[PDB]
Amino acid sequence: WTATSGSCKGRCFELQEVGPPDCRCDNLCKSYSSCCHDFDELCLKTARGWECTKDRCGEVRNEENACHCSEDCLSRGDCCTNYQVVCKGESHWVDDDCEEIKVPECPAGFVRPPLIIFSVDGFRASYMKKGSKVMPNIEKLRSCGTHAPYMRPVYPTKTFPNLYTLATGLYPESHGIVGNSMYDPVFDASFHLRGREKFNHRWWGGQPLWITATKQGVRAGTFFWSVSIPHERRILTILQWLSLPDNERPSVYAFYSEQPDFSGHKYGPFGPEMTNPLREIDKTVGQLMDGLKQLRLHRCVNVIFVGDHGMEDVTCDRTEFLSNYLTNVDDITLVPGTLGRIRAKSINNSKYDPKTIIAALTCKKPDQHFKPYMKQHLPKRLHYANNRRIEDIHLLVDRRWHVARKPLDVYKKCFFQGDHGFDNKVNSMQTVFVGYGPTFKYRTKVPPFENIELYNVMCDLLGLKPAPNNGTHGSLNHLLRTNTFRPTMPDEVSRPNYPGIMYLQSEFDLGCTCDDKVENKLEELNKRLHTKGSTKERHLLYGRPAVLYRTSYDILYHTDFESGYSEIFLMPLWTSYTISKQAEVSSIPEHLTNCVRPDVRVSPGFSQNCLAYKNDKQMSYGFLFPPYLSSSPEAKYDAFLVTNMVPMYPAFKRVWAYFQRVLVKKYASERNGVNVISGPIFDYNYDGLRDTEDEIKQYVEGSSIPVPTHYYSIITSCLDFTQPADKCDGPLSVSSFILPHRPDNDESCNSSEDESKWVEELMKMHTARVRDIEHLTGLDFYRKTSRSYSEILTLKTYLHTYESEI
Ligand SMILES: *[C@@H]1O[C@H](CO)[C@@H](O[C@@H]2O[C@H](CO)[C@@H](O[C@@H]3O[C@H](CO[C@H]4O[C@H](CO)[C@@H](O)[C@H](O[C@H]5O[C@H](CO)[C@@H](O)[C@H](O)[C@@H]5O[C@H]5O[C@H](CO)[C@@H](O)[C@H](O)[C@@H]5O)[C@@H]4O)[C@@H](O)[C@H](O[C@H]4O[C@H](CO)[C@@H](O)[C@H](O)[C@@H]4O[C@H]4O[C@H](CO)[C@@H](O)[C@H](O)[C@@H]4O)[C@@H]3O)[C@H](O)[C@H]2NC(C)=O)[C@H](O)[C@H]1NC(C)=O
Ligand SMILES: COc1cc(C(=O)N2C[C@@H]3CN(C(=O)c4ccc5[nH]nnc5c4)C[C@H]3C2)cc2ccccc12
Ligand SMILES: [Ca+2]
Ligand SMILES: [Ca+2]
Ligand code: NA
Ligand code: NA
Ligand SMILES: [Zn+2]
Repeated sequence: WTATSGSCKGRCFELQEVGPPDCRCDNLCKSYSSCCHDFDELCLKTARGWECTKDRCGEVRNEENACHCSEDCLSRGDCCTNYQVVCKGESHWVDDDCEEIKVPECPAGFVRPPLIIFSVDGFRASYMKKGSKVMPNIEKLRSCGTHAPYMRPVYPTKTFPNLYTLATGLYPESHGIVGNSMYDPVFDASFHLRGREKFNHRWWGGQPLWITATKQGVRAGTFFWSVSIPHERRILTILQWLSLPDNERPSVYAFYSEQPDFSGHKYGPFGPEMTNPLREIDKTVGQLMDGLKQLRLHRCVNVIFVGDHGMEDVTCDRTEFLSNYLTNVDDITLVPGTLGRIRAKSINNSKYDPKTIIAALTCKKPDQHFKPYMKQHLPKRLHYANNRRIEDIHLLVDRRWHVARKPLDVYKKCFFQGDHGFDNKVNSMQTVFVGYGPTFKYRTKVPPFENIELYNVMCDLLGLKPAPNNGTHGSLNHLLRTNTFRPTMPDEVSRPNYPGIMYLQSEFDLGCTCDDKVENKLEELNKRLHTKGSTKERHLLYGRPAVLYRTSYDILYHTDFESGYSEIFLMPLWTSYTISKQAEVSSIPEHLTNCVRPDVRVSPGFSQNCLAYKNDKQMSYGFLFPPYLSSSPEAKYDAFLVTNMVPMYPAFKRVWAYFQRVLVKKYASERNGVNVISGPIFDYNYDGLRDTEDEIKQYVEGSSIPVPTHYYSIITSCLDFTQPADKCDGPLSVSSFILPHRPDNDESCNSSEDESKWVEELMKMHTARVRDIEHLTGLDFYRKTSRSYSEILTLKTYLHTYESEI
């Protein structure tokens, strides 16, 4: 119930929200069907439009007008945004030359530069270049301020997940808004675009910017706008709030535009109908900047122009139907479109089996345009699994396509020509970032970055302490003139042991054999030097990784590689080695095919054993430092140490062996040497975080050897590739991956072919940030470089995407 008989007189767009049954006058009252009877008359005035004209200048104030051109309007804070241009001979902001804002130039009473977020739905990154001719205001913000060529959204590349990620710094799996449509099985409740459930606070997790600000005593404008409020009125409302007395005035504001997304869905991303929406958004930017200029705030406010995601060409004819795959199509519920999420239609049906559903959906048609995954098998870079609202079965849909349950869903629900939601590395899904103001840099281009990083920066811009989030605070310091956040490196928690030779060969009963008993002070002293770390500077280029949790581990040195060996997990946490451009690949000699060698520095009790692999009929083993890349025949024997062995399914060994034999050398050729750090990852509860020993669900049969869920590699070289990786004077270049350790290659439909036709494709799909590996391992990399810590944080957030030019 709402008693709509109260009044909005003097309460229009009030900031404090009033609770039922008292009638509301705030910018969301329309969405709640709760506005006071006179809200339209008083608060949504439209008389005489949005622009001053010559004849209105110095008019007698008429309170019915949408905005004013009378002499008193400046002091009332309610002139039309072009008032000073029409009536007082001023220029439009867009017409003024760009001049560096070296310091904030703020009116008295302003405690800090205000922040205005200008968010645009479906604004695809390439619109900045492709639409530049029809967006002069936006082009001026972009060229004069700080801009990225694009900003990466979160998966899924849907509206609410991305807007709320912008507001929180969190991945969707953590904030809880995991799609535009959701079912929560604990609440037994459904979230939809239409209706009232979506307003219940239980859906919205984390701590959004407006709450962070309020808790720390920084006032916020309301971020949300009911669709029926015209954009011109939203801008006038923001400008009016900015004229409030100091103690009442918010410091942070958001404007939201439904365009260009609305038209993009109808016309496709580059339909000729798209020019007009782009013009109109630019005009709105112009209105804001003109109004800021009137308030003398155009060189005081920080403005962020940011989109939520892009837009791809998608039409009804490019739809895959599950009814062409599944016999049991009425036993499932599908969330459809540019991603698929499948669950059982009834929880009372015990003939439901996810394994048979996945199998019926796997490589069934030659050009199949989606791929099924159990959620824990999705690329870890999507961070899309750790929430009960994410269904166990997920369909990753190719760009330009939809998935639907049955054909009748698509015609009895072509209308649309655009959609979004696809994998967040897809070029068409990329969106925009521009920052303009005293706190941002002048005429500066920054590399692409992820939208999870912005919350921390917005907190920095407002002097706020961010709530715990998924940005890496300091990684975006290069966007900022001042207010940088200067983080310290985390302290190492566990210090390593440095074991010498402590065990005789006969103490080991591992069931391993090696033809190594074939045999000199010239060469013997030298081998001893290698075991004490004499080649370490070559192979450990950026310091040893720090272990940020409590554990027991040993540093092991060798001619060709160094490792951090876990006595708890019985294998390395990391293995580090450098491969120069000149390095040569060799084979595993015939006599060494099955060679495994006890490591006399490490006790039998903290070693793996070969018998466990002999007896586990599903599990084989691989090596972290590859024997193929040994520096000499004699050095090769180190690669067969039991302390360099890791458990691998035969199907995974196909992938790993090709990476090690073919790709590492290829990367060293192309990049002028590479440094590689490889290791295992254990994430059995798919939370993106390192498992403790008691979370491990699978062991090599009969043994305490844990089976990794994933294997990573971090591949570093010199950004200036005229310098070799091991003698780099400046910035670094990195690419990394987190490969799923799976017992089949069902993910790769072409896997019966030679590895040259499918392995690198798999690896590209599983590209990762160094930071993603940090979370999954509790390790901290790049501890000893010549680079600034902020630069290193940016390097750690880098993702190599393998997409072509934007
Ligand atoms: C991205 O950044 C984020 C934020 O920093 C990281 O997420 C954090 O990770 C922490 C570890 O996973 C986690 O810490 C836990 O907090 C528990 C208390 O949680 C409540 O309070 C916080 C603080 O206000 C709040 O934010 C939480 O909000 C979550 O939950 C509600 C839903 O109920 C949602 O509205 C909201 O979206 C959010 O959900 C997300 O996180 C939860 C986990 O909290 C998931 O379940 C969801 O799927 C979703 O992803 C909560 O309201 C605290 O109870 C935990 O402590 C347990 O475990 C430790 C182990 O050491 C132990 O000491 C305790 O005893 C306790 O164990 C007991 O419970 C167990 C399980 O029931 C049981 O098995 C035991 O036997 C014990 O009885 C824990 O400390 C923190 O909450 C989240 N924060 C957020 C916002 O998500 C995230 O990791 C980052 N991602 C990456 C990849 O780096
Ligand atoms: C918390 O959510 C936030 C909300 C808002 C806000 O007013 N709205 C209201 C709009 C309603 N709406 C759609 O009807 C819609 C739009 C595009 C689509 N494509 N496909 N389906 C789609 C459905 C999108 C909502 C956004 C602003 C924020 C601004 C900053 C941060 C968070 C915001
Ligand atoms: Ca959107
Ligand atoms: Ca985990
Ligand atoms: Na085996
Ligand atoms: Na296959
Ligand atoms: Zn949309």
